[PDB]
Amino acid sequence: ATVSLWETVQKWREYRRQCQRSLTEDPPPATDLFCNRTFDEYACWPDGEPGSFVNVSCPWYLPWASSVPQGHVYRFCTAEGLWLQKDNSSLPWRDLSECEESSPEEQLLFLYIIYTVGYALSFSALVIASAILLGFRHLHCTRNYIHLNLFASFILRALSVFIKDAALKWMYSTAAQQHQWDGLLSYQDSLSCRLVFLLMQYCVAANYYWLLVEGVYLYTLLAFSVFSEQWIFRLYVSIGWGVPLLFVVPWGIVKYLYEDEGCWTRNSNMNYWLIIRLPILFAIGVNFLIFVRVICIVVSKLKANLMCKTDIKCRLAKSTLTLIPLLGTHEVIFAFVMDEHARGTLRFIKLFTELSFTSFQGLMVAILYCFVNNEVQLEFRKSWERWRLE
Ligand SMILES: N#Cc1ccc(COc2cccc(C3CCN(Cc4nc5ccc(C(=O)O)cc5n4C[C@@H]4CCO4)CC3)n2)c(F)c1
Repeated sequence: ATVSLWETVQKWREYRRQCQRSLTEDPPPATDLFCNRTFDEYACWPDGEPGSFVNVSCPWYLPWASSVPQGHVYRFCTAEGLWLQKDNSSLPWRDLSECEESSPEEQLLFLYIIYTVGYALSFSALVIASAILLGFRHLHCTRNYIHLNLFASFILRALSVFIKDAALKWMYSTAAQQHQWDGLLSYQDSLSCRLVFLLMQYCVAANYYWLLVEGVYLYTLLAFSVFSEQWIFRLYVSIGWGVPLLFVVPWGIVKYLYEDEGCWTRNSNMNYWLIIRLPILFAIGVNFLIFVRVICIVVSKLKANLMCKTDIKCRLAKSTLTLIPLLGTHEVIFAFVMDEHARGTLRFIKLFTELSFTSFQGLMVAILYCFVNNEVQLEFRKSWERWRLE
């Protein structure tokens, strides 16, 4: 199994709660002059009779606490009833030598750097592409409207991941000592974390639905449904931007009401998470069906003409490589390779690898459908010919 600082802090939470409960639930000694019990971010020492040490077993939240489960952290208090002071008047003396001791933290830090650079290339490419597709009035179709909505979806997704990773600065605090673990959990179980992480869940689902809209619109062009345009366009924008709210807010309400701690991370024994991951899988499967049907149409269309041995293969390969970015069909590979029962560091390493590869779908789309496009080059040439005369 894989453990990291995440699991250590999660165990520390339970240890602190348990020791804090036993701190008051423990009956006080009848005699006096005793040394006062406490919990000082490392272990919960009990009352100690004066003139001798206190022998607490090694805390069990430590990653190495199982190798030697008989070491004792040693502390001494004076026979007058005072914890022994260390030199230079610091925290009371305690002996720690008994129990004491690439990695997933560095791994996660590198996957994070590649993913931020990619989502930051995709953001730049798509903002320039949206500007170009909005500037010229000759590029106003309905398919271009769908493209602009898709680009807006990608930009919103890439802006949400930056807000999650710079709200909580986990990329500096991955080497935190004991005295900072309260400030991590305190921020975790707050409301700002919950809302910043629920916004990300909606911006991730809108992005899959605006790729189901692309697929369905292409299919309805090729399956000859020429229904009333205004009804069709309003229906498409609706299914794009407002269907997520049909499975996000039920999840966002059950998690709010029924959970006491945490920042809406996957629950241990329950399975509340299916309200978000079930429709995403549904949309991925449907878009895969649309992809295979459209390829089945294109292959016959180019088989109908007169072509050599290698030109059909070249054209089919080029068409497929052009269509995988728009319909997001690489997700079906990613959905199979992801374990949906892993929690913690295992889950955070599987998810970040997908996000490193699927972070530059937005640059790929913006370069395939706004820069190597024929008509955009044509419009640039037309505008430069006129500006030549002044
Ligand atoms: N308590 C606590 C604590 C413990 C350790 C550290 C620092 O060390 C370590 C070690 C391993 C991994 C990590 C980071 C790994 C990930 N991020 C934040 C984060 N991105 C997420 C994306 C998707 C999901 C998901 O479920 O889909 C959930 C996501 N989560 C976890 C929670 C959920 C909102 O944020 C949290 C930390 N950090 C600390 F900063 C805080």
